Amino acid sequence: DKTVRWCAVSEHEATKCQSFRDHMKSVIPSDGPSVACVKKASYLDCIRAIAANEADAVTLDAGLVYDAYLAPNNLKPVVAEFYGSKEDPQTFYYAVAVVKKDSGFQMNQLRGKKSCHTGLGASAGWNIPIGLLYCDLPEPRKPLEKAVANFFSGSCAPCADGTDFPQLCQLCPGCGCSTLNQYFGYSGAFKCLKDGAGDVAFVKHSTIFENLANKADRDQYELLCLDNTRKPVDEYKDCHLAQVPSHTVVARSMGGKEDLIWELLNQAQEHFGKDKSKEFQLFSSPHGKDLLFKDSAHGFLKVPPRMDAKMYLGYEYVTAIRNLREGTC
Ligand SMILES: [Fe+3]
Ligand SMILES: [K+]
Repeated sequence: DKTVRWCAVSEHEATKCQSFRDHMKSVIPSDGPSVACVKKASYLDCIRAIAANEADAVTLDAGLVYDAYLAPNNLKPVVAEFYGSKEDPQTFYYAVAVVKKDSGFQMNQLRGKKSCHTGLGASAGWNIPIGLLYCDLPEPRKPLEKAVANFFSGSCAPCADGTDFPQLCQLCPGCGCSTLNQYFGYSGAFKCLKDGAGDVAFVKHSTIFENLANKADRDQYELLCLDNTRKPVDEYKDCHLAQVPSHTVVARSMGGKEDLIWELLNQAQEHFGKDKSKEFQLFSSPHGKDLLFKDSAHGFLKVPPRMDAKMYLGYEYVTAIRNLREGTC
């Protein structure tokens, strides 16, 4: 069934990808689907490679999946991740704003604070939180990047150009767009909050649970709700900024090997899915969190035939992005 050149971003993913290829080869029959690893510096390069036919697949955050659709790459979502459980799969998750208990400020008081973002253009770490604070931001608001750097008093927005918007890398100099940046991603934005570099971390509802196994430690943290109040991390369903589409694997539209990508992932979630193997795991890793696929994922679901990004993502979230990228006050 040929090979799916998987795009790994940086060395940790590269390692897990190499492990993914070995283990798959050790079980799936010589005729089945195999995996190859193409290592890139950022998801941006991953998107260029796939569109150039030097790679075939990569998993992306909804917001990045939207971007991958715009020309001249026009990549399509082919396999989505689902969370929660296999019995009740959820193809969405909750963006939340985590903070340290007794920090003393609600949502309408973020101005002047320090922000820890998962990454620029990501749903929970950027599109959702910045969309909601769009008008609180100082004018001019365009370019957005600079208005955000001005609203807060120091941030970490991975993938942002540190040369044009220095304050966006104040909490993580260089704004590295990969695990090389320790404050990159969910658990990265959380560590930025925990080490005390920032005051708030825009991540997902499961992030803190992936980092603090003891409730005692977690009680020293809270969520900022939309009604300008705070609630425990356990109460995200009623204290989140928004609900968003699940991360999804994207591929080319022509000669995209979507059937093979899915066949590879479906067989892979049976062999190495949640609690399935003692040799290898798809949704966890000894080299780091959320490498290739997010840790909170429980499996995969095949995206309907020929579906494009707009359709998959859905109108509500597409609008949310269009509004943030346009919108007025
Ligand atoms: Fe995300
Ligand atoms: K500022």
